Amino acid sequence: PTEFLYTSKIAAISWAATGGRQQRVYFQDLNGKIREAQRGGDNPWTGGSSQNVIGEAKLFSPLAAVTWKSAQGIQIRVYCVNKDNILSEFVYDGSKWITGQLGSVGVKVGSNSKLAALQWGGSESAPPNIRVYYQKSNLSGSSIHEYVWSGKWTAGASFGSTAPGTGIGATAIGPGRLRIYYQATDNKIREHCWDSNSWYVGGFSASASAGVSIAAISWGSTPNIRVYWQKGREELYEAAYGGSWNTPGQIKDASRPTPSLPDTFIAANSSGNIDISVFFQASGVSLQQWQWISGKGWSIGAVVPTGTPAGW
Amino acid sequence: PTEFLYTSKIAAISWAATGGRQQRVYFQDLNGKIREAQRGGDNPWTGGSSQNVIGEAKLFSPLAAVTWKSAQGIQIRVYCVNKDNILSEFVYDGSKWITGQLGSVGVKVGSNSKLAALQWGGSESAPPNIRVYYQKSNLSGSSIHEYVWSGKWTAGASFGSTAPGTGIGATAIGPGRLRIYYQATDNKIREHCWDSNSWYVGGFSASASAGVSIAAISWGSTPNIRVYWQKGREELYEAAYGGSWNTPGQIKDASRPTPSLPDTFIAANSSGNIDISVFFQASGVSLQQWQWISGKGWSIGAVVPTGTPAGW
Ligand SMILES: C[C@@H]1O[C@@H](O)[C@@H](O)[C@H](O)[C@@H]1O
Ligand SMILES: C[C@@H]1O[C@@H](O)[C@@H](O)[C@H](O)[C@@H]1O
Ligand SMILES: C[C@@H]1O[C@@H](O)[C@@H](O)[C@H](O)[C@@H]1O
Ligand SMILES: C[C@@H]1O[C@H](O)[C@@H](O)[C@H](O)[C@@H]1O
Ligand SMILES: C[C@@H]1O[C@H](O)[C@@H](O)[C@H](O)[C@@H]1O
Ligand SMILES: C[C@@H]1O[C@H](O)[C@@H](O)[C@H](O)[C@@H]1O
Ligand SMILES: C[C@@H]1O[C@H](O)[C@@H](O)[C@H](O)[C@@H]1O
Ligand SMILES: C[C@@H]1O[C@H](O)[C@@H](O)[C@H](O)[C@@H]1O
Ligand SMILES: C[C@@H]1O[C@H](O)[C@@H](O)[C@H](O)[C@@H]1O
Ligand SMILES: C[C@@H]1O[C@H](O)[C@@H](O)[C@H](O)[C@@H]1O
Repeated sequence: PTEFLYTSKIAAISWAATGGRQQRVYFQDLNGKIREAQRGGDNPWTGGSSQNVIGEAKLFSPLAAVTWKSAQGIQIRVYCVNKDNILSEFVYDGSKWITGQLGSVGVKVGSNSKLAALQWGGSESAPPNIRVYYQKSNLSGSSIHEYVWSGKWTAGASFGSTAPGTGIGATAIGPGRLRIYYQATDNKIREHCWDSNSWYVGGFSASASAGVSIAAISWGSTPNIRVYWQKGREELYEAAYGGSWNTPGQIKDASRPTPSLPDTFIAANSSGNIDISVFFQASGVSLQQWQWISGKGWSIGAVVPTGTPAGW
Repeated sequence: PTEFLYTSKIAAISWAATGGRQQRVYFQDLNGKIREAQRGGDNPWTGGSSQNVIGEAKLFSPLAAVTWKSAQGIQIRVYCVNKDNILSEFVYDGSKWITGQLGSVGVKVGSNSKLAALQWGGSESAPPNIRVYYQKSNLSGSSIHEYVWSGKWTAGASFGSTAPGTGIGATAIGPGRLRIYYQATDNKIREHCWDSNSWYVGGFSASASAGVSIAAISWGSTPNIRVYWQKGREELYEAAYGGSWNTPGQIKDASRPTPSLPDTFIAANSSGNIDISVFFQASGVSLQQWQWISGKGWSIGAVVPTGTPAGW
C-alpha cells in the first residue's frame, strides 16, 4: 500500500532544462495534504512523501497547476478547494511554498467541481496571465466559470452546459489563444475557444463514456493540441490536432489492459518537441504514467512514489 | 466520497436480540482509526462516523472480530495489527471500549498477513474460548499460526502452506470444534479441522481466483457451514455444507455485476436461524453488504454509512 488517496485528483507540470526535462506532479495523501513528486530528465522520480507537502485542501479536492519562469525563478501555482468549498491557491514563488491571494476572494465552487488552469506570457520580463476554470453547481447543465489573473483576480467568463461535475482540460495554444475541453450533457467532449475578443464553440467533439477525466496540452507554432480522456478501468483516449483533428485513438499496453482503477482521474504535462506524460491512478494504490518518447511511442513509465505507510 | 479507507479490511459480528438481530461492522478510516457501524433488525445502519472510533491500527491493518454475551453485557473483541506489526486487540467490555491484553504479548505478524478469529463457550455463566489466526511471513508456502485465550494468552498451533498473504476464515462449528479456511499455493481454498485432539486436513477444497478474500460462518446442530470468497471486481462465491459440501456458486445481482472494487476485502456474520451478511467495498467508497433473507434469497442490502468528509 501507499499514502496516495484513492480517487485523488492529479495535476502536473513540465518544463525543459539543460540537464533533462523537469516534471512536478501534485496529488493528495490520506491526510488531505497536497504532495509534490519531482523528476529531472530520465532520473528516478523523487518526492511524493510526507516530507513533500506543499499545501492542504478538502479531501478529494480537485487540483490544477501552472508554471512559468520569472525574474525570481520557477513560479508554480496549484489550485484546489478548501473545506468551505472556496477556490484556493498555493504558490511556489521561486524559493518557497506559501498560500496565494486567490483564497481571499472567496470564490465558491460546487462541491463536485473539477478544476483546470492555464497560463501564458509570464517570463523574466513579462507578467503572467492565468485563467482558472471551475463550476459553481454540481447539477447537469451547469456552466463553466473562469477566474482571471492580470495583476489581480477578477471574474472572467461563463460558458457551456456540462455533464454534472465534468472533467475540464485547459490549454493556451498561443498567446491569449485558449482552448477548453469538457464533457457536455450528451457525454460528448466539446471545445470552447477564445482567439481574440469572444468565446465560441470549437469544431472538436468526441463521444466518450459518462464521467471521464479530461486533460489537454499544446505546443509549438502549428499549433499541436492533444486532448486526453479516461474513465477509470477503461483505456485512455487521445485526440490530436496538428491542423485537423484525427479520429481519437486508445493509448494502451496489450500486456497491461485497463490499468487505471475505477472512478479515478488523470493529468497531463508536456515539454520540448515533444515529451508527454499522462498520469493515472492504478492498483497499489500507485501513481503511474503513460509517457510519449519522441521516436518510440507510448509506454507505461516509471512509477511515481507516493509514500509508504508505517508497518509496510 | 466517504471516509472509508480504500482496501481497508472489514470484520463483522451478529447476535440475536429482542427487537431483532444486532450487527456490528468494523472498518478503517482515512486516518487509520477503526470505526464501528451498527444495525438493529432491518432499521437503517447507524454509526460509521468519526464519533464511532473504537481503536486504531496501522493503515491497511487486517481485522477480525468476535462477540459473546456475558453477565456484564455484550463482549466484543476486535483484532488488528499496530504500526510495528504486533497483533493487537480492542475490547468492548459490556459498557466501553478499551485496549485489550493481547498487544502486550508482542506477537509479530507478517506485514501482509490477514487475520481471522473465532470464539466459543462464552456466556453469562461461562468464559470465552478465543482463537486468533495469523501469519508470520508474507511468502508463499507460509503456515497459519494460532493464538489462544483460555484465561490467558498462549501460543497455539501452526499449520498449512498458503498462498502469500492468504485470506483466512475461521468458525467454531461446535464446542471446541474448529474449521479454518484459507487459500493454498495452488489457489484452491482448503480447510483445516480440529475436532478433539489434533489438527487435520479437511475434505473441502475449491478452485478460486488468485488472492481472494475469505470468510466463514456456521450455525446449528447439523452443523451448517458457509465459506465465502471474493476477488475484488469479481463476484462473491459461497460453498455450503449441511452434512456434505455442495458445488460452490456465485452470489450476484445481474443488474449490478461485480460491485466490489479491485483488491478489496470481505467479511461475514451470522446469527439466528438463519441471518447472514457478507460485507464488501464498492465505489463510493462505500461499505455494502449481501444479505440472506429467508424466503427471498440474496440481495444487496442497505448501505452502511462510513462518514462524509468536510466540504461534501
Ligand atoms: C500571479 C499571482 O502571484 C501572486 O501574487 C499570487 O498571490 C496571485 O494569486 C497570483 O498567482
Ligand atoms: C485550433 C483550432 O481552432 C479552431 O479552428 C477550432 O474549431 C479547432 O477545433 C481548433 O481548436
Ligand atoms: C464438518 C466436516 O468435518 C470434516 O468431515 C471435514 O472433512 C469436512 O469438510 C467438514 O468440515
Ligand atoms: C520548482 C521547485 O523545484 C524544487 O526542486 C522543489 O523542491 C520545489 O517544490 C519546486 O517544485
Ligand atoms: C483571454 C481572455 O481574457 C479576458 O480577460 C477574459 O475576460 C476572457 O474570458 C478570456 O480569458
Ligand atoms: C506526440 C504524438 O503525436 C502523434 O501524432 C500522436 O499519434 C501520438 O499519440 C502522440 O500524441
Ligand atoms: C455492543 C455495543 O453496542 C452499543 O450500542 C455500541 O455503541 C457499542 O460500540 C457496542 O457495539
Ligand atoms: C477474554 C479477554 O478479555 C479481556 O478483556 C482482554 O484484555 C483479553 O485480551 C481477552 O480478550
Ligand atoms: C481447540 C484447540 O484448543 C487447543 O488449546 C489448541 O492447542 C488447538 O490448537 C485448538 O485451538
Ligand atoms: C443460508 C442459505 O442456505 C442455502 O442453502 C444456500 O443456497 C444459500 O446461498 C444460503 O447460504
